[PDB]
Amino acid sequence: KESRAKKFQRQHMDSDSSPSSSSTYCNQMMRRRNMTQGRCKPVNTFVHEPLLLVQLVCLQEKVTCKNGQGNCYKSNSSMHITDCRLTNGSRYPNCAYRTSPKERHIIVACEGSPYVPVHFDASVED
Repeated sequence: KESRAKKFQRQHMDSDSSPSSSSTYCNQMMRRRNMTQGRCKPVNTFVHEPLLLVQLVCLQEKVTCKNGQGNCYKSNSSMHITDCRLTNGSRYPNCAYRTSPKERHIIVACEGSPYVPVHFDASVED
């Protein structure tokens, strides 16, 4: 019953942080956003840009999704993001993550009315 739009916000939007590399940000955020409940989600990307800018990506360059579907969109601009990757030693319920801040274009799937992001598909260096 949680909307995909809301799920996408929960899993992928963190507008106001600027994590440091190999800091504790992913450990915190992966737990806070409920992605270590019952398992440690292996990899996840947070976007540090106003929700609006991510939402407007739905009107930008239309591209193919990783699954061949055609409702994917690539940001006109690079965006601050952070990649959270589970460490090798990690065993649920201890879920420890590497935090990797970077700047990349993002690609999202959009659906619905309003036409908004429902899936974070990829990021690319371009």
